[PDB]
Amino acid sequence: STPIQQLLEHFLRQLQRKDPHGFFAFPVTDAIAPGYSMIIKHPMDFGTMKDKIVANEYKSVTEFKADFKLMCDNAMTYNRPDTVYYKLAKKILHAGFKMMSKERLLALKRSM
Amino acid sequence: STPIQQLLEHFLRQLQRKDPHGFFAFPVTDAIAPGYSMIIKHPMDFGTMKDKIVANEYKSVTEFKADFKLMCDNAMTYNRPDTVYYKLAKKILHAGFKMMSKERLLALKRSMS
Ligand SMILES: CCOC(=O)Nc1cc(-c2ccc(C)c(NS(C)(=O)=O)c2)nn2c(C)nnc12
Repeated sequence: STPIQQLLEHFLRQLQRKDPHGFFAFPVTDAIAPGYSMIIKHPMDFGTMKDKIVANEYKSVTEFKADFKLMCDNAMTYNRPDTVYYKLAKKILHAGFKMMSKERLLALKRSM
Repeated sequence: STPIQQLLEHFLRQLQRKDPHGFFAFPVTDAIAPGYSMIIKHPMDFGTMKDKIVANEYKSVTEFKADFKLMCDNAMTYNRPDTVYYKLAKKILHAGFKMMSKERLLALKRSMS
């Protein structure tokens, strides 16, 4: 790996740790979630994010964060507020954005 | 746990792969190298650097690079130029400052958005 791949893999691992049951690990299928592919036109999941890291497709932590935000947003859009998926998405969106906050990235940038 | 620790571990693994015989793995003893402590007053080795990462004692990649350079510099100071230890220290020093150069660090710094 390159260093940037290492940093992204670290963040991804930290995020995945917040999803022990692997809800966000792979794309949501219509067989599990009726209408999903019509409601969510921009699907995303941690597997796809890993693959983009491996294929070296991310230029920046901002790009990585945007895919994470999309993933959580999709879950909060498709699922009703009282569901496990909505509540978990909400919790991890906020936690992940704190973990990768502008301030934390600035201190990391300083430490080089 | 933590981004800096992961990055330093990455650099450290890549450097240690260039020392297959493990000459730099642990502190050099006077038993191994006579008179070593009489000459080298600020010893360093990969083991100590690893412990420092794990204990999160490195606050910058600069602190890290300086320890690495000290390690190599010690080997070139104690051993003569036609020895395996001097030659390897020179080789790995060059390798490390290529890997952890300002150019390469700027590219990473930029990737932190
Ligand atoms: C006049 C003879 O001079 C020397 O023997 N010099 C040096 C010797 C070795 C060395 C040998 C054997 C072994 C097994 C190891 N590995 S270790 C320290 O973990 O036990 C290291 N490292 N070294 C380093 C660095 N810098 N100088 C030397």
